[PDB]
Amino acid sequence: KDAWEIPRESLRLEVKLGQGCFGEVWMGTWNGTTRVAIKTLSPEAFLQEAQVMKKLRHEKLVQLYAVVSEEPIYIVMEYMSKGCLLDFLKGEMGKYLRLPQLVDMAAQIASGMAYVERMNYVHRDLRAANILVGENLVCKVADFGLARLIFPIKWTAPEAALYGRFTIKSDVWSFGILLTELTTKGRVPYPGMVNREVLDQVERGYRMPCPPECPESLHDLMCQCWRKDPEERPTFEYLQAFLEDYFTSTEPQYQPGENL
Ligand SMILES: C=CC(=O)Nc1ccc2c(Nc3cc[nH]n3)nc(-c3ccccc3)nc2c1
Repeated sequence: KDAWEIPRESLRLEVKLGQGCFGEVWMGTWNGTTRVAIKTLSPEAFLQEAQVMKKLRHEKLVQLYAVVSEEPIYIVMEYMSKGCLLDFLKGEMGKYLRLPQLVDMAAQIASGMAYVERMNYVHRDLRAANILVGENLVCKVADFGLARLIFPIKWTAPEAALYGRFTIKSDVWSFGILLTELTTKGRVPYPGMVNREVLDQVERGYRMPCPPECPESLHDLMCQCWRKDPEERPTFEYLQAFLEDYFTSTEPQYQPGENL
C-alpha cells in the first residue's frame, strides 16, 4: 500500500450526489477541515481509475487527493461545486451562456486534454457528462476509468467503436461532438438518430450540421475533428491554441446574438 492510501477514518460522507451507475458519489469533508468528493461502489476494477489518476496532475483535470484502497473502497478527489457540464448547459445557469463563455470552457478542457496528449494517455469518454464545473466557469476533465497509456457511438469515433482502435485522435473525435452540446445547450447529438442509424450514416461520410447560431468558424473546427482518417485530425495543442485566441484571430468581428 502506498502514499495515496488513507485510513478509512477522518472521512465521513456528509451528502450523496449521484450513483446513476454502479456506486455512489458524496460530498463530505476531509482530513480536518477539507471538502472532498468520494466515489464508492475485481474490487480492483473500480480503482483502475486512480491508478491512472495517480500518475496525472493538471489544473484542468479534477485532482485526486486520496484513495481508501480497501473495501469498502473509495476514491477521494477535489470537489467541484457546480455538478456536471451537461446539467449545467441544459439547466438554469445555461440560459445566459453565449459563445464567449462556451468557447472559453471549451479551451479549458482542450487544455487539460493537451496535457493528456503530453503523457501519452487516452480518455475514451470525452463527453459533457464527464466534465465537472466549478465556481467561475471552471471546467475540468474527469471519469478517469476507461483511461490507459496509449461505448456510445454518438460521442465515439468509428475506428474505435468498430475496431477498438482508440487513439488520442479518437478522443479528438469526441471533442468535436462535445463542441456541439456546448453550443446546443446540452443536446444529445444526432437528433433522432438511433445507434444503428448513426453508425453507417457516420461511415456514409455524414457529419452534423452547423448548430443554430454557431459560427462556421467553430464548425469547420469540429469538422476537422471528425475527419475520417484519425491522423489528419488536429490535436489539443492546436485546438487549445485555436480556441483561446479565437475572438481575436478567428472571429474578431463576432457580435452578440439572441441564443449565442
Ligand atoms: C443543483 C445541483 C447541484 O449543484 N448538484 C451538484 C453539485 C456538485 C456535484 C459534483 N461535484 C463533484 C464530483 C466530483 N468532484 N466534484 N459531482 C456530482 C456527480 C458527479 C458524478 C456522478 C454523480 C454526481 N454531482 C454534483 C451535483
